[PDB]
Amino acid sequence: IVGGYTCGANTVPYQVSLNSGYHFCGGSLINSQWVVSAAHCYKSGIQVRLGEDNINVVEGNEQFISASKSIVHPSYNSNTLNNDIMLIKLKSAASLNSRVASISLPTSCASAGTQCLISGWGNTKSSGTSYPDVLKCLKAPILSDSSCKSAYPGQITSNMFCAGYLEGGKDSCQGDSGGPVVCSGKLQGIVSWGSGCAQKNKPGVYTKVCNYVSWIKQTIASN
Ligand SMILES: NC(=[NH2+])c1ccc2nc(C(O)(O)c3nc4ccc(C(N)=[NH2+])cc4[nH]3)[nH]c2c1
Ligand SMILES: [Ca+2]
Ligand SMILES: [Mg+2]
Ligand SMILES: [Zn+2]
Ligand SMILES: [Zn+2]
Ligand SMILES: [Zn+2]
Repeated sequence: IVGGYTCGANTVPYQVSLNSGYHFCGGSLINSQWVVSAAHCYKSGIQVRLGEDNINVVEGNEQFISASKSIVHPSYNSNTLNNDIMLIKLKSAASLNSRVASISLPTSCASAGTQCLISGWGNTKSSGTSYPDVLKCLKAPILSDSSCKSAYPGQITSNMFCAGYLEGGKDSCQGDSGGPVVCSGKLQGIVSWGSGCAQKNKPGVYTKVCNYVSWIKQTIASN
């Protein structure tokens, strides 16, 4: 997250860190047994870590659980990143508490203008590499589809939305990938892609979760 702030330990209790020997992507807990992340974060051998704040120190509120299965969206296109969402089932159900909680899926989509909270342990430098150990947060509004499409002509589909600042300076970045974009209490987006990070007129692009609620509900009930 570039231009964000330190969230504070466990202030984003539905945030997960996907680890395959090191943190490589974020995710969101939707119920005690399932996590939603991005399909471009797909790997074999994933351990999900809940209750994290400093991912390099065992501070006492973590739960490390292995995934039993991953389901990448059936229509995910790795070239365009369209339908960039994946579901991960945990081997054991997580114990939910104040520090580990699930986020709700949306009943409708959110309007341009709505402020959201984006978080993750991704890169914090636009030009450079600096990876934080504690969770970083960023509040950004959803941008109109028109400014999103002008920034990325022919690359935006109806399953994506941009959020951010056109002036640059604040954005999610690699490492934040798969993470949550929560607006008004609902998980509205998944950190998906962008052109570098925090560049002027290059906002972040997020998977539009409201278009996948029936697929998610059906998939988890049948697995
Ligand atoms: N080595 C790894 N463990 C790793 C993990 C995730 C990655 N994801 C990318 C990316 O290159 O695919 C990537 N994910 C992005 C998310 C947001 C923005 C943005 N808002 N500017 C840009 C991004 N670039 N490379 C990655 C490398
Ligand atoms: Ca920790
Ligand atoms: Mg994240
Ligand atoms: Zn990138
Ligand atoms: Zn990359
Ligand atoms: Zn990524």
